Amino acid sequence: QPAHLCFRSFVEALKVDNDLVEINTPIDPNLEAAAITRRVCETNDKAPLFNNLIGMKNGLFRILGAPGSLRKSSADRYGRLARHLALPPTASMREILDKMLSASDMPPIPPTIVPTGPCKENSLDDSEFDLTELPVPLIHKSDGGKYIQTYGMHIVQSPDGTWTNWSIARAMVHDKNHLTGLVIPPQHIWQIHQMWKKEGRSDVPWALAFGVPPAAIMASSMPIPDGVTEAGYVGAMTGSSLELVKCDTNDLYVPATSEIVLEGTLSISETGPQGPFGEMHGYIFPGDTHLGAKYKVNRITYRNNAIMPMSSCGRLTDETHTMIGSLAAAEIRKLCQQNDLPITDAFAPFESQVTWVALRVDTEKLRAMKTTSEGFRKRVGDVVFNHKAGYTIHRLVLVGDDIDVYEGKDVLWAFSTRCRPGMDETLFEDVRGFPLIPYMGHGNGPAHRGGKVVSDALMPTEYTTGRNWEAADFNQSYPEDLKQKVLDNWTKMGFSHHHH
Amino acid sequence: QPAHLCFRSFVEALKVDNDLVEINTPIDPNLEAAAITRRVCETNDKAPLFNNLIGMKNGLFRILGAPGSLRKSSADRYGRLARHLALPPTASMREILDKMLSASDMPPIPPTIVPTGPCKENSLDDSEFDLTELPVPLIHKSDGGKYIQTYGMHIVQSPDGTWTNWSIARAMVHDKNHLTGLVIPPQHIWQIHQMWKKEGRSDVPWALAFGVPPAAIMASSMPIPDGVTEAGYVGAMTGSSLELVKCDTNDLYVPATSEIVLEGTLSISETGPQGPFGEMHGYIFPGDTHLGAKYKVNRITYRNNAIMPMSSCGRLTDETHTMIGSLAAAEIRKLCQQNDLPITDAFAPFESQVTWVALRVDTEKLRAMKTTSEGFRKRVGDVVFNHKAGYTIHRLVLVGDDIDVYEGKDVLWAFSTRCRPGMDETLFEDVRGFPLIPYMGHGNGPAHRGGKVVSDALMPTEYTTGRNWEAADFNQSYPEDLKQKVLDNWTKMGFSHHHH
Ligand SMILES: Cc1cc2c3c(c1C)C(C)(C)C[C@@H](O)N3c1c(nc(O)[nH]c1=O)N2C[C@H](O)[C@H](O)[C@H](O)COP(=O)(O)O
Ligand SMILES: Cc1cc2c3c(c1C)C(C)(C)C[C@@H](O)N3c1c(nc(O)[nH]c1=O)N2C[C@H](O)[C@H](O)[C@H](O)COP(=O)(O)O
Ligand SMILES: [K+]
Ligand SMILES: [K+]
Ligand SMILES: [K+]
Ligand SMILES: [K+]
Ligand SMILES: [Mn+2]
Ligand SMILES: [Mn+2]
Repeated sequence: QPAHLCFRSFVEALKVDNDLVEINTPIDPNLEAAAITRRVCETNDKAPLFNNLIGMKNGLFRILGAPGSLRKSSADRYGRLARHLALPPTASMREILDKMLSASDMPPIPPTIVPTGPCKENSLDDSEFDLTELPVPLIHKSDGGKYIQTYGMHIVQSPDGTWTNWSIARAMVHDKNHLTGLVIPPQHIWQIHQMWKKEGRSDVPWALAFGVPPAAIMASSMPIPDGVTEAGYVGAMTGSSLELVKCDTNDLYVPATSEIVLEGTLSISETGPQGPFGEMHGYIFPGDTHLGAKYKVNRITYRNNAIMPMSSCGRLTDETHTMIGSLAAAEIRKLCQQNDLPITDAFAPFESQVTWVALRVDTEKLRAMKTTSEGFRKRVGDVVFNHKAGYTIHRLVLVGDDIDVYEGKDVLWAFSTRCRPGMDETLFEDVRGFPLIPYMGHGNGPAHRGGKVVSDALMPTEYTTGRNWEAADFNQSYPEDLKQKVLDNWTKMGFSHHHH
Repeated sequence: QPAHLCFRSFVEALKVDNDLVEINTPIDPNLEAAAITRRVCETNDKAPLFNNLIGMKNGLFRILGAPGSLRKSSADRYGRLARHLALPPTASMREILDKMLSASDMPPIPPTIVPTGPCKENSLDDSEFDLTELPVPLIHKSDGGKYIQTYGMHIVQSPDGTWTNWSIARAMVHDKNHLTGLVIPPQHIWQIHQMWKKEGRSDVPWALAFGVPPAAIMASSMPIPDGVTEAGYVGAMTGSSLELVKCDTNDLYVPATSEIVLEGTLSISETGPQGPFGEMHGYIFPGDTHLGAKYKVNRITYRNNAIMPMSSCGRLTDETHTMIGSLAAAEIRKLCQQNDLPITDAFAPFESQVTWVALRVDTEKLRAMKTTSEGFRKRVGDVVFNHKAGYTIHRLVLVGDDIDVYEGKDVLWAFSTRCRPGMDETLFEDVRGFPLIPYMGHGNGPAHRGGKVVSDALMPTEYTTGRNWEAADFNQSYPEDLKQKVLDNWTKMGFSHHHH
């Protein structure tokens, strides 16, 4: 099966890329596996595959860390991510995000049901597993539980059957047959749960599939629109219908090649302790446990020699930056264009801990609007900060055409030099805030409201007659033929490879 | 003579360091020398010494570019700067700034007058030079003149004789015997000029010395206090009295080993066109000429085989970042401590284009103050933004003890995650602004007022009971003995030098 359609094949691809380290000696899931993965993420090293996990029994489980993290070279920086999508490993971020957006103007390709698959090779009923006896990792020393769920996909369906959502949300082991996790507004798992709670009749049928098709986990991490079934979006993206097998204990469908599947219910009544967890902004608040959603597990099915993917998330750079930030930015780009805003590109700079999105403006179009900074900031912020795609983002930075928003040095330069603090910004206090950011949930103000800003790094003539400066840089301050002369004589004169 | 006391010796030191490239074939001062230097600065390469400058006659002049720019390795990143000060080339930024601050609590060591020096080896009177016939560089393609003065020191004295100031301010050739340049408030060259204009009787006696003692050019770039003679501060810093020779045509004193000296007057009445110039924030606005101060040159004296230092300034990283930003930050650190604020460290992040200063707070001291963010922000901003040392800085970022302010990734992380936009900030509109920043002089508001902010990236418990989080990073999320195990087994398992 192709790498983008089968996780097992994706792991092969990483090896074949010289982007895997297989570790075949015993590794402890209590902190050691996650510490190694954390180091990998902080240094852009090869992904670790832990083939000999202390506590692995009857096939459950090996771990792959850092599945969506960065490579060290500039030339294939995003290669892991490209390998989720059948793109060349040298793909740019623009190309990856365009691929993720491509299905937005296509007919869905609904999934195909097949009678069996590798995820049915082994099973454990409700008398044969205990989630506390599996080698679930402790990912950070202060975590409030062992977070089994950092890179699987939750599957839930609206009561009427018309929408089946796939998404990533964290969850940890509560006891032998339950998890607790985040289920928070405005996320689709929360929106579907609320539909079942209003109906009031039963718990939510649920599945959690680990080691799903890579193209599916990327859509799971993206805020595609309300009511859109991720399976059909992924089908259209990839050009092929995804093969799914029915769960044994409910009527949900899971990818046929899933490594591990949990089947059960998400309660409409019960909660349990959840967190704290070392999180995407780089923090953990030891002891900050709160009540979360509660999941009951009735069945486990799994591939022979099952592999659990794991995100050891925190400070730069891991899946919570490369996928949450970039995929939100992608959706925000499209949302702005559909609202007739002249945005060409969007990216969440890593340097902002993916709390900012930089929006590149087509300033010829802006000039034809005959508008001002106050009016345009307000219009952009109203569109983005009132939408779910803007949930995680607290600062929007508007930049003109000369800025590559995929280069954080250039975004920082523009922000620092073109946006006058206060005057060139509009604060938004009456929008939904992202409580996970420390300055929100652990800060001085309301955890769930406000704290957002549009920072205009467009210069005044970009609204009127056009850019009126040149950069004081090698590229812009010197004629072409001089520049080329310098470059051609560089090593000759005495001064100091693209792939590397 | 030691490198820190004699520019010629400093050039030797750079060679001996393998930090120089001598270029002995002809190089054009029209753009080529500056383009090569710009490339060096953008890549942290070796400093260029142009020994064969097209237009060099009778010893005037060779050029050294990038005298205070960065080296490529992390281990001696600041080595050029260390070589200005007799510090080891591996000195940290903290050590460099401490050296620059050391004289603030010492008695001055006044300069020593000597009868002659190398700067008297050659002379040109007022019938024998023409500034338009010297190989003055055109530094950026759109500059409004040839900027002879990018790394020399202006020398002016108060009418009463009690204060002699040394400072860097840009100047360009106006005609055969005049320069024009910036002389703007609150700079000391401007403050002294205003004293002569109020007296109204003559033009200001003036000298401009190029290739001065390196320790002197660093104090020239630092906002030491009003009324303090830089020569005596440098004397105390270095532990030795600087040797100075009288000018021939006025009673000012110049460093004995200066490479090139201009003697003349700074007018109290006349102006002339000045600028535009590619500047420290990375911009030039083609055609934005304004009236500047006008200098008359009556005499040139110079060393045999004179060398002119040059800053090809603009986008990162050059002298305008390493010296202006860092030395302002140093003075701001001291200013805050003298106002009883619990600041331990300050640095202007390069990523902010040296428009921000991050202030590290001693949070045990802050807790004993029993204060709040609003009150503390206001107090810090009032101290800094009302003082000349804060002139160039538009954003102050307060951070706690866990942040290394000399590491821009950590400042960015703290700012992005700990400061709630709006709520955790105080805007300052009734302070002097720095018009050079594009969003000020070319922006939407008053060029000379406002646009400043204090951003509090202290978390709430840092004011009360103490830090209540741990970072989700390798360092803080894992015990010591696990961390060391990981490191010790790193290359063994399969994963990937300090000097490099
Ligand atoms: C890639 C990725 C995404 C997420 C998460 C993680 C990873 C690796 C964890 C490591 C597990 C950490 C956790 O904070 N986490 C997470 C989460 N969204 C939440 O509601 N809850 C979460 O606990 N998202 C983000 C969501 O996946 C996206 O916001 C997506 O858009 C949701 O799908 P939908 O609601 O739009 O269908
Ligand atoms: C290191 C350095 C410093 C400065 C400059 C440059 C360099 C390389 C130029 C390349 C020439 C560019 C120019 O923008 N420039 C410059 C300038 N200050 C100005 O009033 N005018 C200027 O044109 N400073 C900063 C000042 O040197 C400091 O603010 C210093 O504090 C002043 O001394 P004082 O007034 O405190 O005695
Ligand atoms: K999704
Ligand atoms: K602006
Ligand atoms: K000075
Ligand atoms: K704060
Ligand atoms: Mn969805
Ligand atoms: Mn001074």
